[PDB]
Parts: sequence; C-alpha cells; structure tokens
Amino acid sequence: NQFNPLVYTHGGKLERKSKKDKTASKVFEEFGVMEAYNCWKEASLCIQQRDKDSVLKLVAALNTYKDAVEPIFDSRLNSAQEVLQPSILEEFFEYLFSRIDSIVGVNIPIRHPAKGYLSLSFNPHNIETLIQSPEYTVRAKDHDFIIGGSAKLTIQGHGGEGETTNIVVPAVAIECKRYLERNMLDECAGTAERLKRATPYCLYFVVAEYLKLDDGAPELTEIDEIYILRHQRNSERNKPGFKPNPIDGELIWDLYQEVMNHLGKIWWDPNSALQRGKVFNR
Amino acid sequence: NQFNPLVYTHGGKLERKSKKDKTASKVFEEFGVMEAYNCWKEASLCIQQRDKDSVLKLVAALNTYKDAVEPIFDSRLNSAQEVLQPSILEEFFEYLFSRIDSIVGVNIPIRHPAKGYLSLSFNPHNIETLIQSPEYTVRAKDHDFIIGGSAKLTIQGHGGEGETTNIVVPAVAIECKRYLERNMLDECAGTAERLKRATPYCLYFVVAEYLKLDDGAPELTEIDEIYILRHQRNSERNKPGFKPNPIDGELIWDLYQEVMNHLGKIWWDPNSALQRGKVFNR
Repeated sequence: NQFNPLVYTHGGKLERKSKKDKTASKVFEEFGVMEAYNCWKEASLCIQQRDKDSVLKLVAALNTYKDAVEPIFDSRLNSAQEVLQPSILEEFFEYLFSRIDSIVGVNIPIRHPAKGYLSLSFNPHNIETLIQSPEYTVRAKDHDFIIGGSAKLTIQGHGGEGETTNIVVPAVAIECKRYLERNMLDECAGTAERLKRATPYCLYFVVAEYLKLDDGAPELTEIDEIYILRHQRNSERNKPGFKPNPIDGELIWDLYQEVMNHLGKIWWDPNSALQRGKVFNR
Repeated sequence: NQFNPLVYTHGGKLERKSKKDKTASKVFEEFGVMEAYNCWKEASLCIQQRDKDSVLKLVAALNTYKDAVEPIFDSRLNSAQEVLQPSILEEFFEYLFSRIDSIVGVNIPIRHPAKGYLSLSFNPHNIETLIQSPEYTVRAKDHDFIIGGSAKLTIQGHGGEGETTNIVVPAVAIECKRYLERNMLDECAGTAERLKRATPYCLYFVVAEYLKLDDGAPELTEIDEIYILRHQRNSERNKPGFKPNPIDGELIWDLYQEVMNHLGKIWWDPNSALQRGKVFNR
C-alpha cells in the first residue's frame, strides 16, 4: 500500500539533452545544473506531509531551483528554451501530487504529462473493412500534467479480431506556461471545450508565471481556473532593475486544495443534488 | 451468398398499431390498408434488377401505395400521423437497397433505421471507478435509414473486466421527411456536423416530399444532398384543386446511383489522390 508513481519529467529532459546535445551537456556540468537539480529533487522528496506549511516549503524549494537554473537556460542555451524550462513546473506537480494515494484510497497510475482522450471516430478503408474491422482514430491532447486513469479501448467488427488502443482518462489536467499570451489562451479555450465534452468531470487549470495580455478580452469558457504565480506582467521582465516576484506559495496551496477536494468527491451524485437543491456546491 | 436483410419497418409499425391501437385496427381492416401494404411489398420484392427502368418501377409501386393509404392515415387516424406515414419511405429504402450484397461483395448487416454512433465520453462515478472501470456514455443519433456496419466497443480499466456497447457505424444515412421546414433542417444541419466528425466517410442525405420554407436562408453545411421528391411546396397541399405531383423516379434513380458509387469506393486513397491531383473527384 504505497505509490512510487514519480517520473521526474524534467530530470529526464536534462538527461536527454545532455546526451542529445553535448554543448548543453558542457554547460550543464560547467554551471552545476545537475547538482542544483539533484538538490531540488532531494529537498522535495524530503517534504512528505501536505499541510499548508509543507506545501509552502515545497514551493520555496521550487523557487530556489528556478532561481538557480533558469538564468543558465536563458543566457547560455538559446536553442534549449521550451526544451528544458517548461518541464520544471511539470515535475513540480509530480512532487506535489506524489502522496495522494493513501488520501484518495486508490493507486492513481497517471501523474505526469500525457495525452488525454478527446474523441473516437471511424475512418474505414472501404465497405468490406467497415463491416469486418472498421479502422478508427482516437484523438487526444497533450497536457503538461494529468492526474487520471488508463484504459484500453477495443473495437471489433464482424471479423471478430479486436484492435485495441490505450488511452488516458484525466480527472485533472494542468497546462504549465512561463507566460500566458493570446494565441495560447485561445488554444486552451478550444481545448477546454473538447475536454469537457470527452470528460465532463475533469478539472482543467491553466498555470502561468507571468501574464502577457493586452486590452483584448479573453474567453475563459470551461477553464476551471487560471493562475499567475508571480502576480507579474511579462513586459516587466525586460526592464532595467526588474526582479521576479517568487512563485506565490499561497496560490499553489489553493490549487492543491482544489485538486484534492475534486479527487475526493463523487462527481455526479443525484441524491446529494436532491438533498442540496443544487447540482453544484461550493 | 445472398442477403435477406429486409426488416419491413412500415409493415412492423402497421402490426404494432393494429395491436397497440384497436381503433386503428378497425380502420385498417375497413379501408383495406393491410392488403394495400401486402400488395406494395409483393410488387417491390418482384422487381429484382436495379437498372433505371427497374428503379422507376419500384417508385411507381411506392406512389401507388402512398396514393392508397396516405388519405386513410390523414383523414381517419389523426393520432397516427407521424406514427405510420414516415415509415413508408424508410421501408421503401429497405427495398431499394435490398440487393446491394452481390454488387458491393459483402453482407451489409444494417439497412434500416438505426442509431448511428456519434461520440464516446467518460463520466466516471468516482476516482476509484475511474481507475478500475470508468463509466462511459456512447452518444448516437436515430436516423430514418442507415446502410452500415455494426461493431462492439469495449472499455477496460485496471479491474480488467470489460464493458461492451454495440454500435452502428454508418456508410450512408438518410433522413425521410414528408415536408422540410426550418426547425427540422436546422436540426439536420447540426446532426450532419456531429456525424461527419464521428464518421467522415458517411454520406448524409435529407429526403423530403414537399418543401415548406419561407424567405429564410438555410445552412446546408455538410449535408451531402437534399431531395424534394414531388417538386412541390407544402403550402400547395391545402388549396382547392391541389393534386400532389408523384414522387419523381428520376430523383430516386439519382440517389440510388450516388449511394452505390459511394459504397463501391475506397474513401481515402492516397495514391489515387496523388495521381488525380485532387483528393475529391466527381
């Protein structure tokens, strides 16, 4: 009865790039990225409770890690921008949610970036294959972080021989962005629509550090919540004297509490609806 | 090597209503509906080739049958309006397509009204069921006539025990209406969208006898074709001296040819696309 569902998305990317790119590899050793990373991981794994103080401590270790390596990524690895930096928040959510198993009372197989099921459609080759074994496509969207189940989907026609696809059915999906612009918000908007049709009980969050939007009015349809972890606008970053606010631990605490509440609930509970008088509660 | 895939949707409805409603039952005997029906069926089954002349003859038998029983339905059974009349065209398409098996070279299981697959979504009860055996819903739309395959869809979670649903995957879908108004056209419009997403190679037709639309500009998006079999507007029907044009056999011939052409084709054929230079041909 435990978990051991940690994948270390960011560590894996550091290892890849180290081998995939030697030049990166040189920078990582010279500027101590691998030891800063190992320290972040060790410190996170050492925080085992999930009361408010513990969560603030995880966020303090995250702030330290980003303060260490982000300046190296930004100034000494131009090519490795969205190759290494985005996976840091993803790995952070792997730590934050690594101890849900005993609380929720089940072993959750998916706690990492994954392709969340969106739809099934049939594209048979001809009439004979339509009858015998209809070809199909399962559509899925990459999300930066999913908590969810894995399932096998099988289709069989008259021929009787099945074709199976493995899918991921999210209970929570989180996108992680360094800043939130307009083209990416619209893309999340349209993804949230598809996701709530595929999986109406999936909570969908957008998490950003900085907000980079103009006058334009955004559409927040079906996105459950959007976080701006540093309470800063992205234009501040290039100004003389800029100093980044730290990622706000209070917001991570909020997010952690919202996720747990969602995981612990029966999502459609008719008798509860009737007793309450309202289908959705606080 | 044959077919025997006829279901007699309309005959079945006559039998139901006869037992479900005795009053109907009385009218059917008194006004000879059952013998007119048996004659239509016998005459249709006797036309076995599918050259143009044979198809015109099937349509002549259809015209005769409707000339016989529609006035009885309209004037002596108010309740049984869309209870018995709509199934006549459906049964007609059962006859027209009853001899496709040898041409297409496969036994097509579905040639009758059915629920055509639209989508699969997951609505798990709780986190434990999400992991172990995620509850799901398959959405489907009733169509007045489908030519297509039947398939079994299975979902399995960590528990390993599958849940199966039987579905219908249409290659052709036809809606049959006595007249085409605005609320029903819009409903078909929105269904065609869903259907082309679920099954992009399904041909979707709307077949009506009369057109009952005003100035309003209709949206014909993704509907492959709409037929007005009597080349009449629905307002003509209540005028003194009105006489209905017969259902036009030339239009049924067109429809028959379009369906067969579609059934005989490979729907996505890359090398054919490349050779032709255009993905869609005449």
